[PDB]
Amino acid sequence: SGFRKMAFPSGKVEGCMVQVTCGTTTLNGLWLDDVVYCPRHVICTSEDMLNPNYEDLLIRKSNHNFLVQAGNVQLRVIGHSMQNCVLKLKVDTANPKTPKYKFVRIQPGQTFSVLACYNGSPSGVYQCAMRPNFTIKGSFLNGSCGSVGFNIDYDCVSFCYMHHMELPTGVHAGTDLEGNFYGPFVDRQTAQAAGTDTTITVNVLAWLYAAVINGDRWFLNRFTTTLNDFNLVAMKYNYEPLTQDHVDILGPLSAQTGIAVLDMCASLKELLQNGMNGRTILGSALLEDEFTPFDVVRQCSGVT
Amino acid sequence: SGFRKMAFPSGKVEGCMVQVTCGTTTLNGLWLDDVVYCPRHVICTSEDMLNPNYEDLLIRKSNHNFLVQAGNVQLRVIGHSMQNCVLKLKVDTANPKTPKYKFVRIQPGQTFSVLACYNGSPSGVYQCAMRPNFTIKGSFLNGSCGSVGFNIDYDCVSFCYMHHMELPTGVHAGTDLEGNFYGPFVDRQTAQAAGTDTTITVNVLAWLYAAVINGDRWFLNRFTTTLNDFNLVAMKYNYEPLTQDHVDILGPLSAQTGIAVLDMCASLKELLQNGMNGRTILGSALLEDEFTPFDVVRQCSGVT
Ligand SMILES: O=C(Cc1cccc(Cl)c1)Nc1cncc2ccccc12
Ligand SMILES: O=C(Cc1cccc(Cl)c1)Nc1cncc2ccccc12
Repeated sequence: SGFRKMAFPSGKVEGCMVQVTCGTTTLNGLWLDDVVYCPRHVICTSEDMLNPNYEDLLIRKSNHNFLVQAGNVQLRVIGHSMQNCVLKLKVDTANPKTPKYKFVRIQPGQTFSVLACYNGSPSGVYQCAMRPNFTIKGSFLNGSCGSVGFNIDYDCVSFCYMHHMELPTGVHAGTDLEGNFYGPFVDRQTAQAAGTDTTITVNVLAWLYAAVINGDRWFLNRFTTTLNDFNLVAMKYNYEPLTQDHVDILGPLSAQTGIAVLDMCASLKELLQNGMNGRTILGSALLEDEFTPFDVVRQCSGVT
Repeated sequence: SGFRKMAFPSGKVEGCMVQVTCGTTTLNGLWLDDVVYCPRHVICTSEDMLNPNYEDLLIRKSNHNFLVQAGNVQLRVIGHSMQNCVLKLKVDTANPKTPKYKFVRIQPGQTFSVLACYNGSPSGVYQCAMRPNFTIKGSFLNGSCGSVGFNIDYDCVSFCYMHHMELPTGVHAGTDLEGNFYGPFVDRQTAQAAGTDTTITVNVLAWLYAAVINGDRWFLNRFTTTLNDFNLVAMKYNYEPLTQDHVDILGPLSAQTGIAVLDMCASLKELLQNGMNGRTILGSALLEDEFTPFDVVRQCSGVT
């Protein structure tokens, strides 16, 4: 029993973290096989960041300008290339600690763990969701760039995020491991609109199922609703519209608890319309949307 | 910017996890140097758990009855001993992945990371506080026994908790690494009173300082209070009384923000008396007490 905002064990990713320095800028890099991946803005100074011409800034750099250090050991850089907003530094040594890995582009609403790093050294690990507007509400300071987000399936690390920037609003933006930003963001020091965000409805329903499994049942009611009716309420409260694909993913939790998905939607409907009334669910006084249906089942039934 | 319930990177602890089997019971063990530490109830069956005579149950076991497996490799057990509620299994091989480590007994109100494990395999990592009543509100299922709690100071792992039991209330109890339970708990399947719990006042104040640092300032007011006055309010709301030692630990956060500790107590006083008014602080709709003053500074200023 109990339900926590649990992250994947970070060991496999800690083994991949390196420090990358170019000029006077230092950030984190990800060393997988004989390649180190890092944000391309490692080649910028603060004067360059208003609107960098990355192709021109990179032409001024040679392999020997990229200093890569894995703890204490120095890596020899034998190639460099820019792919979208990431640099790929070919090194002469394959990382002996490279786990089995994949590069994936996650969908908005999915969750992942972040290993926050500074100077190539891991500082902490936390779990978060990719917002529907493609920002992440992380915890990052200057020098965290290059820290990565990931999921783990037994022995396989699926890397999904590399941290690049903090928007003036204090929320975070970054790329997949091919350097494509999630959302409309660009790697420039400009004010950039993050879209209207919404609450991840399928995750709130998953978390209500986790609450029932863990004994928090006070919000269950005598009602039911329809997808149509529920979606009018989702609209009013800035929740993602629920689809049959969401109801289908909630199937296992519905079977586990014996609570039909639309009956749980009627509980969510009443909580949106009436609030928590000074009560809590799984130690939260708000509706939590950072656990997917997969996360709840993994946490409540067990997977290593 | 941003503030998350951040855990320490778990890699150093993942390298120490093993599976321990005795008879038909399997749980997790911690392999440090040539010793494996695990809950002594690995020697019990379900018939034994109502009131085990641990000394007699252990006399029936020999070194060859304790099966220890580190991933795939089998460890040869050359000694066994019970110390309080833990078993220490001497193995013929020192763990090559033993980090620099210490065994510490944490105080109530302090925080630590938990690496939840099943069958010697890490499943996830989360941060939590040792409650003032010596329970932990973890997330654990059957087979999680032997999972450990820890803190990390650069390269040193200070192990503070080994998980033993889930109380009928769904909260968790365990021991320090010498096998002494935190709190009044005993390793028996009986209903056991956990004391009256309280909210960790110094941690709520630390988290209000983290909120101000991160831009959440709405709760700051024109008032101040005294330790005496604040403690009357702490009493009414089941908060730990604040002492000068707590005010002293909050010194760095007070200097960082320029907000005197007693002025922040007056903000906490008004939040206790008036509630959040449907507002949030650092994404929470309740007052958070799982971040110590050290955690806030480590997270807001940066340490690896
Ligand atoms: O935002 C950046 C640098 C940058 C600037 C403009 C564009 C790009 Cl691509 C990168 N760094 C930081 C990333 N996370 C958190 C931060 C917290 C405080 C200060 C900087 C922080
Ligand atoms: O409680 C125990 C076993 C036990 C019983 C009595 C006394 C002692 Cl010392 C140990 N296991 C579990 C530990 N955490 C979480 C659990 C969740 C579900 C089931 C068992 C769980």
